[PDB]
Amino acid sequence: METGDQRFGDLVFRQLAPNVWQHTSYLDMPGAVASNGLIVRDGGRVLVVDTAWTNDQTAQILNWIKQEINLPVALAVVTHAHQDKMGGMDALHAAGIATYANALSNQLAPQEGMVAAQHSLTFAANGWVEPATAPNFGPLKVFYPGPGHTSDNITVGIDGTDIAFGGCLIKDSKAKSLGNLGDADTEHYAASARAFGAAFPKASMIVMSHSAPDSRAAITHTARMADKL
Ligand SMILES: [Cl-]
Ligand SMILES: [Cl-]
Ligand SMILES: [Cl-]
Ligand SMILES: [Cl-]
Ligand SMILES: [Zn+2]
Ligand SMILES: [Zn+2]
Repeated sequence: METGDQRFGDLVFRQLAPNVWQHTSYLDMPGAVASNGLIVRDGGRVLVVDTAWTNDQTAQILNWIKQEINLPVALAVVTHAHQDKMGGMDALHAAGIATYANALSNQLAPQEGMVAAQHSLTFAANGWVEPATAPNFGPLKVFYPGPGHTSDNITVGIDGTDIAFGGCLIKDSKAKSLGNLGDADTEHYAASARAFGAAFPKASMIVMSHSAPDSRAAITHTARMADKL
């Protein structure tokens, strides 16, 4: 934790920009494993990227938003069908928040014992989201970079900031490994990491699932590790 970080229950929140916060929840393994997502203010509403590991943690995220921002959550986008990104879907739905995910994530979620988002995003051949499937997304720019950490992983740039969110695709610049590769596409991983970089070429702060925000060297280090697969 750095000066400025707010502890809220077992969750941590860090302001990254005037309208952007990182939310961090932890899965105790019998050490603790962090998972990061984003909260974005867009005028009189809030937008959320990824849930926490569990429903209770995700409800705590909503409680923090209520206390610190006091604006309604318009929608949440979840970036692939693993527990750290969709483990709290039920809490979003109980709150009446519209949820969005890659159509493939929604198709895979039941096979991971999880609940699909209520709306499906689809993507063009170059990876950009089809606009009709992402209505009223404000500053969220959703990009599917290709298979990598999983076949369904998506990424999100925040328009009007220098922030882009790589999810579990991107590792930090001093990472020793690519994290969990159990569902990974080792053939296409490097190209997908680089496609993420090319989609958001002016983002200087890269946010990822399991490390603190890093420079663009997170993207290049990840791609270089993936070259070795
Ligand atoms: Cl700031
Ligand atoms: Cl296209
Ligand atoms: Cl990972
Ligand atoms: Cl950009
Ligand atoms: Zn994952
Ligand atoms: Zn992950």
